[PDB]
Amino acid sequence: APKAVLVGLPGSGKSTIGRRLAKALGVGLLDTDVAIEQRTGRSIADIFATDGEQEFRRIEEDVVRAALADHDGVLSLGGGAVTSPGVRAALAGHTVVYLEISAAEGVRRTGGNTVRPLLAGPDRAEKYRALMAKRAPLYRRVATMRVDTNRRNPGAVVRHILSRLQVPSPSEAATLEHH
Ligand SMILES: Nc1ncnc2c1ncn2[C@@H]1O[C@H](COP(=O)(O)OP(=O)(O)O)[C@@H](O)[C@H]1O
Ligand SMILES: [Cl-]
Repeated sequence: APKAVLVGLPGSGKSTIGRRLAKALGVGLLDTDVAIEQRTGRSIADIFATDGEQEFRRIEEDVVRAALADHDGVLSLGGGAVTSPGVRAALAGHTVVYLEISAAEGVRRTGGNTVRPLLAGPDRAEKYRALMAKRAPLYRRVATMRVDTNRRNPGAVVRHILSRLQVPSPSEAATLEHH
């Protein structure tokens, strides 16, 4: 089972923290969006367009369940995986690290806001706020550790997670005595 499953909004650091945490632990890194494309030979966009969001979520859930069973390192989850009740069920018992971010920081870290085509319509920042409103309660539900990334740099985020993921060695005493 994974040492940590990372969840959070776009820009929260799933890729950056995934890589740095996996490096610090000396473990493998799997990202579920990448794994979907690798397992299907279809792009994420193509699956959504052709099959619809529900079938995307079906394929995603199967990939997530496989990774939770088979992967021993760091796993990062696609943003929408937690919308599936079956993914939330599958996660229970795992170490699930929710990388928290504000809307303004998430917008900044994903390339900034956009032009607002109509005064009466949304911009990117508003769409992001909506995503946050729908997703954040689900990440809070599934989490076993929550880490604020707004004012911690990646190294500080990784140190914070590491400090809460420690594994005592049952062979510690014998290693001092000999090994
Ligand atoms: N804790 C952090 N502090 C500052 N910048 C960060 C932090 N985490 C990620 N970033 C930056 O934000 C951007 C998006 O990070 P990324 O890891 O791609 O997010 P995600 O995979 O969750 O969308 C990258 O430019 C990355 O360097
Ligand atoms: Cl800290």
